[PDB]
Amino acid sequence: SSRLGYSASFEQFHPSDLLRWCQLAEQEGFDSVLAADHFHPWTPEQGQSGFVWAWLGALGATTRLRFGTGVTPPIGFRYHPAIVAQAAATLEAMFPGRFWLGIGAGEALNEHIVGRYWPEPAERIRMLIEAIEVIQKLFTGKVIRHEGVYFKVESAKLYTMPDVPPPIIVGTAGPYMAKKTGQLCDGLLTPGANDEKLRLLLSRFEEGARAAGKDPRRMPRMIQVHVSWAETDEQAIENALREWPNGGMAFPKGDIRNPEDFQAMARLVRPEHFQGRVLMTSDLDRHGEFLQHLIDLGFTEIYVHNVGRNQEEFIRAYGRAVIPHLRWPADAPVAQAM
Amino acid sequence: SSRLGYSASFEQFHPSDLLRWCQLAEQEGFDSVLAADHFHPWTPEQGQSGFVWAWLGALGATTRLRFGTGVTPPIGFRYHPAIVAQAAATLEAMFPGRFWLGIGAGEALNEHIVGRYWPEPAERIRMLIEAIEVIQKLFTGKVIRHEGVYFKVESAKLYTMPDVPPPIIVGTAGPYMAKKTGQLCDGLLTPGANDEKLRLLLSRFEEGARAAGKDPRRMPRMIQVHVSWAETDEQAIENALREWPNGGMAFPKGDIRNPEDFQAMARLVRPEHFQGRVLMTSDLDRHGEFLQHLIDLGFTEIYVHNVGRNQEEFIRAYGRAVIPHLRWPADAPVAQA
Amino acid sequence: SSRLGYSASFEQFHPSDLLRWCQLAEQEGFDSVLAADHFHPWTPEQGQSGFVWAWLGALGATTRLRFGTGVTPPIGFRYHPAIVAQAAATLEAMFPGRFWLGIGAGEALNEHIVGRYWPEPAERIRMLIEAIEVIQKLFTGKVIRHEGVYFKVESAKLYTMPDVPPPIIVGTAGPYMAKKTGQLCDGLLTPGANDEKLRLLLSRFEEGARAAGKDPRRMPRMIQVHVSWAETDEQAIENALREWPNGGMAFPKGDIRNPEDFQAMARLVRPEHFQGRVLMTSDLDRHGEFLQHLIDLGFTEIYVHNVGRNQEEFIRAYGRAVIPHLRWPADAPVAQA
Amino acid sequence: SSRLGYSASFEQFHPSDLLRWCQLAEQEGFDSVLAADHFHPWTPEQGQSGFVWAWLGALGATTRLRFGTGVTPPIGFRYHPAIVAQAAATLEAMFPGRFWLGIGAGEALNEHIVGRYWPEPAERIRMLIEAIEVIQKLFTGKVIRHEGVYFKVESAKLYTMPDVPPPIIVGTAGPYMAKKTGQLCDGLLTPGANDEKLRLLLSRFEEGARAAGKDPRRMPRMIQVHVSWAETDEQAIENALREWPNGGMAFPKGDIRNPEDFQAMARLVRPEHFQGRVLMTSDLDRHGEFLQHLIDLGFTEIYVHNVGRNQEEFIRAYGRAVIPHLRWPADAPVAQAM
Amino acid sequence: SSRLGYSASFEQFHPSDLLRWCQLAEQEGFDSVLAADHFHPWTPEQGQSGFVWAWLGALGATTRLRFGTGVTPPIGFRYHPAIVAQAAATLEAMFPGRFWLGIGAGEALNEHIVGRYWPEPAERIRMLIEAIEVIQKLFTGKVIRHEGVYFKVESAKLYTMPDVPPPIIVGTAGPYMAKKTGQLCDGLLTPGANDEKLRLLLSRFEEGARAAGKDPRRMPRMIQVHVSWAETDEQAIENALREWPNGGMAFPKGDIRNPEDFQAMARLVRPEHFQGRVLMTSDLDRHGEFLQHLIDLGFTEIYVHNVGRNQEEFIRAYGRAVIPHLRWPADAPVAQAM
Amino acid sequence: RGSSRLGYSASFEQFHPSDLLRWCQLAEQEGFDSVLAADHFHPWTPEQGQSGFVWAWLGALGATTRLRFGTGVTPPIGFRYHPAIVAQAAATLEAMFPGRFWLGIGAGEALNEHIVGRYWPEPAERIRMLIEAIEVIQKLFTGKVIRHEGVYFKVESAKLYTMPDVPPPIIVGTAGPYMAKKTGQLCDGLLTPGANDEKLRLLLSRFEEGARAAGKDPRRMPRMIQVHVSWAETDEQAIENALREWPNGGMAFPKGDIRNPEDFQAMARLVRPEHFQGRVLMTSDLDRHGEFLQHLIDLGFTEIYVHNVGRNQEEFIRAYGRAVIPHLRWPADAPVAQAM
Ligand SMILES: O=P(O)(O)OC[C@H]1O[C@@H](O)[C@H](O)[C@@H](O)[C@@H]1O
Repeated sequence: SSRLGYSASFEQFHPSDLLRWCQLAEQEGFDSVLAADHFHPWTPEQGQSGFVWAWLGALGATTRLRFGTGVTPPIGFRYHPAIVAQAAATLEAMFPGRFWLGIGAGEALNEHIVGRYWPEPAERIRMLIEAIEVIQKLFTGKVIRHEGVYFKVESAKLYTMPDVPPPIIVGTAGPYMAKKTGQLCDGLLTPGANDEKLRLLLSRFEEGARAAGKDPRRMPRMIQVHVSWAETDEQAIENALREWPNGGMAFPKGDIRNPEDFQAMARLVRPEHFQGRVLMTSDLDRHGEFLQHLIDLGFTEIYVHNVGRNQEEFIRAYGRAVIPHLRWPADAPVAQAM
Repeated sequence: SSRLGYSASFEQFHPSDLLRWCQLAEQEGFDSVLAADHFHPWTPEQGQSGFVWAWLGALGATTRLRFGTGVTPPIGFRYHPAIVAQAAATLEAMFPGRFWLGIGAGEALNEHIVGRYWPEPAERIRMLIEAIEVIQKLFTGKVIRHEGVYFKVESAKLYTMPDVPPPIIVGTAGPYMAKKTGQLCDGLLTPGANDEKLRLLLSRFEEGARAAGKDPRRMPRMIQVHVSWAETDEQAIENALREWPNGGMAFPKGDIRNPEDFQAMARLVRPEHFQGRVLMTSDLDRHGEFLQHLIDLGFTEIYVHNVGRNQEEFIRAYGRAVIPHLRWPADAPVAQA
Repeated sequence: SSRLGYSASFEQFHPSDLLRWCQLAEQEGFDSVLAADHFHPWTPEQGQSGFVWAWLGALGATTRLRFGTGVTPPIGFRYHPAIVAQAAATLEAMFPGRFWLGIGAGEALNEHIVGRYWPEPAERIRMLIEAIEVIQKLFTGKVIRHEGVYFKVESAKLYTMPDVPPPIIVGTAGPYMAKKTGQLCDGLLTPGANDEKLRLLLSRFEEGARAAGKDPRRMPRMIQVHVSWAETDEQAIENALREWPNGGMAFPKGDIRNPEDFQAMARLVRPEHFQGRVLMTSDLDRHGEFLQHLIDLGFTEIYVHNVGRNQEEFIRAYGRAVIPHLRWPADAPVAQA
Repeated sequence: SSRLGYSASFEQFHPSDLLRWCQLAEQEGFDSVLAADHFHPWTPEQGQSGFVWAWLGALGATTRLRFGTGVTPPIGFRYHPAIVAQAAATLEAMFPGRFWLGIGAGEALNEHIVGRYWPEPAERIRMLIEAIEVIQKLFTGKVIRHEGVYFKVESAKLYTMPDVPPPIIVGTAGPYMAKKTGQLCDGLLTPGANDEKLRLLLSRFEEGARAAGKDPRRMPRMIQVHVSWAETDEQAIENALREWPNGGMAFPKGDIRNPEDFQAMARLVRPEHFQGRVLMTSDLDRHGEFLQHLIDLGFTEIYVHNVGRNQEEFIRAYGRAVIPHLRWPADAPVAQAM
Repeated sequence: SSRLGYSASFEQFHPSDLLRWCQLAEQEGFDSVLAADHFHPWTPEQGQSGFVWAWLGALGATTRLRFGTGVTPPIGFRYHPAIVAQAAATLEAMFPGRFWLGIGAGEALNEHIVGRYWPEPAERIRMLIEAIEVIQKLFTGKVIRHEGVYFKVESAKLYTMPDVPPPIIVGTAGPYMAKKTGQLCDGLLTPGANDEKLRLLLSRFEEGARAAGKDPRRMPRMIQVHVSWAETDEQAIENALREWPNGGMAFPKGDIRNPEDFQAMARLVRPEHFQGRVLMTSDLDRHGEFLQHLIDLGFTEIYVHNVGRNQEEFIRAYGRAVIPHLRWPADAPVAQAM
Repeated sequence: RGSSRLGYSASFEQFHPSDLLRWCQLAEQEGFDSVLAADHFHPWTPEQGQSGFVWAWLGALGATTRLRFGTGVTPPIGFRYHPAIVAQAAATLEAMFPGRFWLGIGAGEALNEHIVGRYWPEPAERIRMLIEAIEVIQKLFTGKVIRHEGVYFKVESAKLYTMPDVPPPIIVGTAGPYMAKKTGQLCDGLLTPGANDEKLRLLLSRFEEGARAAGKDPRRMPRMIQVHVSWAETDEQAIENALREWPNGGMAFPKGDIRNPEDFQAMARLVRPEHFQGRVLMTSDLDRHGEFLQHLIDLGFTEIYVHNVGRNQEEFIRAYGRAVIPHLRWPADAPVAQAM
């Protein structure tokens, strides 16, 4: 009954290291992995961005963990929705019961490389909704055709399909899209934020599901949190500043194109700016209470990203002192196929 | 030192089965895998098309085999060249010395799903050449920008990079592109064909490499062949007809959009149409001689696709009776960093 | 009252020869001509493709035959619908009561030359339906404007107009478009196919007409058939293989771009593949029964394409032994204003 | 040896009437026909615009006259250059030695119907030059490919071909294009204008041919003139005003879209505006002198458009009183295939 | 209470001269200015085309006159509608109660320079209607987004705004657009035309306003007239021919691209062609009666363009002999913010 | 030693155009000789709260003062403004106010250009657009009928009939070394923002090199700098004014991709006084203002445009007029942005 999610930070860590650490996380009581889908890190100092789809095959073949993208933008910049659909179907077919397809509206940091018009957030939401339609049609396993405002799909069929499709999870912090997620998709993924914002997103998601005749109590509500654990408070604070200054950027970041841009913006970030966004302490009891609070709000899964380079030590510390003491409701839905 | 390539047919086989069979192939003396990059099978009866990039991670993590795409079209339909570059760099970074990036001009069967203008072959070659430029720029590990006829890349850098890039291998049967492959890339992959055509492609590749100041003797020349082994000749023939009628289609196939189109065309295919394209026999000595002949022509790697559903039996038969008796030149270059 | 249509194969025959043969066909009891609108032949061995619109003027001025395009794609590749409308209006104005405008969704073989995105069949049907709208608006003889998904027409008027427009005939083998043809157009043209498929197309056409308040009994139902007559059965078979291998290609052909593509595919075609698609016999009684059967199914016009180069001999043989013995219903509607 | 060209005005006359009149013109000593390629007449009162390509087949099959388009715009509005090439090849294949392909930059009056950007004249000239390239490639009878600024041609071949291609004649009044015509094409077609302008165009054409190593003395120099003959001078003048007011519009007309536009502009036209553009007289001796002058300038063919509805009477009058008295140089090149 | 509008002809006059003449016009009893928004003059002989938006700032800062564009095409060739909105808001904010935004469907003469597809009039009307929507949204002073057939506006707000927006006046001679003007906008501007045409436009405008629940009696109905005053009738006639031949072109002019085109067309214009379009006389009593007649038809403002170069003399003559004797209804609505 | 002078920077982001007009008139009385006017559609932040249409305002400035003035800067690269229209506007202003207008142009910011809903290129690509726009403007400035077809712009037969005898100078506003060089090569003068000595020297050097390689004499070409200051009655008020009014001054990072005032507003919450060093001088001490400006002259800038960030514009103008402008020492020969 004990469990917790590990957040695999492709922005920071070589994929070989992430693979080994996920294997260790499994040994230490973590039950699932959230894997970023980036082309670029936020900053050069972070220094990585593996191709997540290849890595997920390695994870799948060497562990029994559940895993998902957190998140892929299937809106036709880096990735056409038909390709995301095929990738998701292949992973679930190879590792049945284990994959969840996390999708979102994307950031310029990754999508700008293809040199196309970058729509405002509200327009990208419309793109995401159409992409969901494409993915769901392909997941039926029939020959489908699609023509909408944003995507054209000629006769296409997924021949390699699991018995049951992986759930589609939307990663968003927008009330509007949270409602739509409940209506159109299988579950919600959101970032750490204050109680008021989390409650609003949960409520919107529930309302959307209910208006579509669905039972939201059986739908995953997932949160991705950023923490900094280290041997001292001082090191935890320093790790957050050095490794994750984007965590202290409480402003919309979806239009910023270059790691060098975030790098220059990072020079403004101070410890104060991380409050409510990154917990920075050596006290593992406080980590436990922070996570428990989120369960109590109604989150059914938590994916934890430790911002420090001390991943192995973090994993062992959480395995020993945090995960065993988390109290999950017994019936709580988890992101996996019916 | 004994070795052979296994061709993993995503058109036909569930990725889980391919994974298990590659693991077995490794045990049985195969040293490398060629993996098709399809969205659709040629026919419904073939019945599969896994996303190769995810599968390759599984292969990498559970074997020590070399492996490559055979081939990916990085020309902006299913895949933007920058993404292919990133995928290749990630695989090589995770499995250093093991990945080779096979690329080609693509087929409508897979690319048509995105609903865009499909250029004639010669134009797609020009697209492929520009894509090679994009991939090579990204492989430098610097922040690069690119603006050409076909692709626009804004400031982009591969942060996750091996110390040394994987080789770029072009899959082609065109004399022109074979020459360009020698000039611009690291090695050649071509399908089975008669001696005259293979010699021409090898010669063009060599000429291209030499004119660019490279030594072609150190560059891989790879061939992908289709065979049908079974317990009897009769079963081998039947397997080819049922599973791989596209093997008997000696005509350009790059414009045909649907599995149902090939399926209807398959009704015309007869055993005669496979001669020189698919060896169909139970006689493993004849398999051995066929493969040895290709080595003798100057191919440094062979990837074998058995068309039958009897993959496990084929792998064990080749491991016992074929692979140990193949004679490779000792210095032969292999597709690796 | 005795009659039959002659199919003028622009893919195979020099326009001067077609002109002379149509003149002969008229003398021999044929009453109408169906003229292909191609840019390319299916194969180099066929070896021709005259511009049909110019030829039709010559036909019109030297015979009293009815004639139509079988068929023109007015969907904006080779031809903008406004130009097809003008051409049709001019022909009917010059030869009143004689022209019928046959249109269809087109094939890549002809349309690919302009280098544009080639939509799937269902999308091309939507283009065809919009083109019909454009043609019909122009046929009103008023100044019209049009803005739809596929076509934009600025203020345009046909000043040169017959008193009554030529009928619009759709050439299709699709149930959906057959229904739409009944709804939106004046008549149906379909290729030879088995009885079940022909009955379905007729039924769909009738349903479409009835739902639009039209009487389908007064609307032409036309079929184009391919035959091979020669002095012996053996020559008839050889003629079909050599001249019309596309007749033995029972698969969708609308995406294939080049004569050389069909030429390579032709190497697979055998006599068996022509059954139900091309009647191959020297026995003129069997030709008669085959055609009579189609009349009995409810076709009101038949256009016969003899695949052999023996056009003159075919015309004389049909004139002597086939046409006089065909029994047409007395009331049967014919494609004319 | 006696001859003259008849100009078939599709803007004014039903194609059936034009066919009969061309047959008569042949009987009366005319040897060739120039056929306008319009979609619209200049004015509603003109009232026609047959599809020339169909009509030319009828002309070809019922006469022995030479004939040409005067002119077709093969620049991708109404007509793609590959289709013009095929049409020209078919006509010449059916009627060898008789067809000449007249081409030009086109007018909005006809091209605007397809609803596309209408370039300035100089840009349309660049389009015409590229179209010439396409037509010439196709006329080789090989499989050709083309990719330029304006046209894309995928693997294309003319299987139906004459032994020798029809000549390409450019219709232009521009000095620059006249030079290019000499360089790239087989002959020049120009409208009636004052002596100075005609001499300049001839000179430019000659220079272009010479710089390309060609002999301009063997290349056709063709002029299309508008006349008004009738039983009295007064009727001839009235006929010009009523039927051909565009003849009195000495200004660029290539951008004007609608017959109704020209119709409204026609209300301003007066007899004076036709001087040098339309000869208006009943005196057939003066018709003779006018035409002879153009021969003397160096034109090797003249195509005469009588603006009046009295086509039959005009044809018979010219046949009796004008054509027999015209003196052509014995060697003069005529627009027809080598 | 006495008043009249002065029409500032940017096609003809250097902006510095227009500025001085407007200052004089104010002294002489004119109360408002209509300023053309051109890039090109109709003819080279006219010889000018200042950027009106810059000039209007000079006018605003050195007079107390009302003023408006007559008219700007906000349909995305020279000008994006968002920019017109901003310009209008700035002028009204700087000169409250004084600016009116006159808009129209534009002419190729000015818009063709940007090298884009030029739609037929009816299509340009649809563009104008969408532009009106954009301008009105921006005039609310909120952050707005817009996506229609012709224009895309991302999050945009006018921070510099008057308390009350300037009125939107449509310049048109089309019955359809006149009705739409009443429905969607604040007032009508039309050119001089015969009584029947003016009555139809007024009636259409009124009907449109009434069907939208508005009171047309409180909405401006403005007319722009062209006159030629000079010391003699003969000079007045000559001035019209030389300076304003476009005034004698009673035909659609919206597709003609170049000053040189109009210049060549001008050679056809004769005095007769100006009847109802340009009053040509030295008799100032007849000027008075002509203007009074238009008031009597129901026009609430008249903008007078003297076609001659004798602007100063015209202004003084009108100030002395015409303006004091015009009788305006006391109630009459004038183009200015509520 | 030249006559006394200084440029006033008119901040359309912050101030109602009517206020700017009155303040420029006062600035003229107080010894300022030229105006730099921002060409924005949006302010950086809602708190700044304005964005008048500069082109209309410039007519009012021209007609009510004798000051020189320029756009600082207009992006003539076809988002808000087609280059042909900028050319016409510039020609009209110079024709109306000969000897007084300078056309300042640049690569633009998303903040203003994004409203038209188009692809926003990276800086280097926008530079290529700017270079083509310069070509278009210069062709139009010849006064002939011109045609243009390039990668970014198509101009059909177009002519400026309303033209000064001599065209206004084209000044490029840039902080990029590459474009600074191009400015020297292709244009008449350079405008750059306040920055450290190293960056300013690089831009000046690039500009000079570009001019020299094109056969021009850079000693006769304007080198202009726009600086942001905060003067107030106390240091404390000067600091507060900078934080409240001009937090973008403390954003030492590329800002050209950020679309919304609300985006900058949220980013502003991170800005602290430290972040303004070298970017905004914050002091009540007018002697220190004097030394700061003099230093820039000494580096080789021939014109300085001063933006006081505070709402105390009138007081700033009077203080500078009394205590700063009279004591600035300009080289006697120094070239100023104006037509030949
Ligand atoms: O809350 P923010 O700053 O928008 O971050 C959203 C998420 O963005 C994703 O790209 C990252 O992988 C996550 O680590 C991060 O939490």
